[PDB]
Amino acid sequence: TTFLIKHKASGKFLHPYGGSSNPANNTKLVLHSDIHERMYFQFDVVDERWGYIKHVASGKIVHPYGGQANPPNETNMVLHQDRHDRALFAMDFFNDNIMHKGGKYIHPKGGSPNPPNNTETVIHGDKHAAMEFIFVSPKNKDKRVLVYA
Amino acid sequence: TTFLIKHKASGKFLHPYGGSSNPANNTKLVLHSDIHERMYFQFDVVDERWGYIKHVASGKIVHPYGGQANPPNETNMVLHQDRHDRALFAMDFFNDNIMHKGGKYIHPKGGSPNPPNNTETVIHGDKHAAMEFIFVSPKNKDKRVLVYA
Ligand SMILES: N[C@@H]1[C@@H](O)[C@@H](O)[C@@H](CO)O[C@@H]1O
Ligand SMILES: N[C@@H]1[C@@H](O)[C@@H](O)[C@@H](CO)O[C@@H]1O
Ligand SMILES: N[C@@H]1[C@@H](O)[C@@H](O)[C@@H](CO)O[C@@H]1O
Ligand SMILES: N[C@@H]1[C@@H](O)[C@@H](O)[C@@H](CO)O[C@@H]1O
Ligand SMILES: N[C@@H]1[C@@H](O)[C@@H](O)[C@@H](CO)O[C@@H]1O
Ligand SMILES: N[C@@H]1[C@@H](O)[C@@H](O)[C@@H](CO)O[C@@H]1O
Repeated sequence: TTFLIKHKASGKFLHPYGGSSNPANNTKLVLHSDIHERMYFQFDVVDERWGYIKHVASGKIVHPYGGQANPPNETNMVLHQDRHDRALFAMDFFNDNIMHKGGKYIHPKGGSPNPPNNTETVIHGDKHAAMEFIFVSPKNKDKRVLVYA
Repeated sequence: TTFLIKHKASGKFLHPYGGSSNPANNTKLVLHSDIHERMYFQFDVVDERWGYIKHVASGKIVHPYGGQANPPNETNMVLHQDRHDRALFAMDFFNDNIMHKGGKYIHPKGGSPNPPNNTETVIHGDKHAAMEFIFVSPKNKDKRVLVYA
């Protein structure tokens, strides 16, 4: 299933910085209001809840920058071609968050519920309304879709 | 994906009472320690998180007894052939519970962490450790499997 990753508090979406159809490794992932094919994602299941968040246009996947098993708070989110266990995430569509295998979540940098376009995303352990994400249809940004298959 | 519905606190599983391959309509669902093909389930997705919990051997699904949209506390869980919105559940594999469309959960009747074999299951709104369920492989009762597949 193809979906948009929507920041629940702002309604902005996860994008590669610059919107490239083939972002370079380590391109940052930001929040931006626009919708287009280069901000479509899919989820590739690896092990029950755990899988890779794949940028459809490039085939690169979401990583914490540096690929640590336990990235510290404020580690930037990026795209990278590599597949390994430090690029594993769970798409928690019940609590509305995205959890890295090490236990921390994807956040807007600085914690704003209404961050401006091109706000970077980072790893952080905290849970609050401004780290919530929902996973929605490219054809209807208010309709949740099932990311697991 | 075929799975066992495992009561987390006790390790017992959801069964039709009597363990038939073809339980009659309105047969109660109970907890029981045995594993066999007549306690296998599948989940048929209807709308994103919402779907039918299907008894594989019979093709009947889990209902609140009487088919309420908002079943009261202590309403019995049963199997029934019918498919409708009052037999929709969500299999919350992050919080480890099974939520009915009306917002309440599947519980062992009385809320014991170690209910005896053949304890009835019911709807109840409370959340606690004795209403948690995990969804496991028929080949490995300790291995969680993805039910949304
Ligand atoms: N035109 C795009 C815009 O839609 C968005 O993807 C943005 C993300 O940084 O990059 C470009 O400016
Ligand atoms: N070794 C890793 C690489 O695989 C990737 O996770 C990358 C993501 O930034 O970080 C490191 O360079
Ligand atoms: N308090 C918030 C924290 O929860 C997290 O959102 C962080 C993300 O950078 O920003 C702030 O420190
Ligand atoms: N033999 C079965 C047992 O395995 C279990 O399914 C039980 C559930 O009530 O019914 C019968 O006793
Ligand atoms: N008419 C309903 C039937 O569809 C089913 O939900 C059943 C479940 O017990 O309750 C009622 O008979
Ligand atoms: N106190 C418990 C309640 O939380 C619920 O588990 C209920 C289920 O029947 O049993 C007991 O009343």
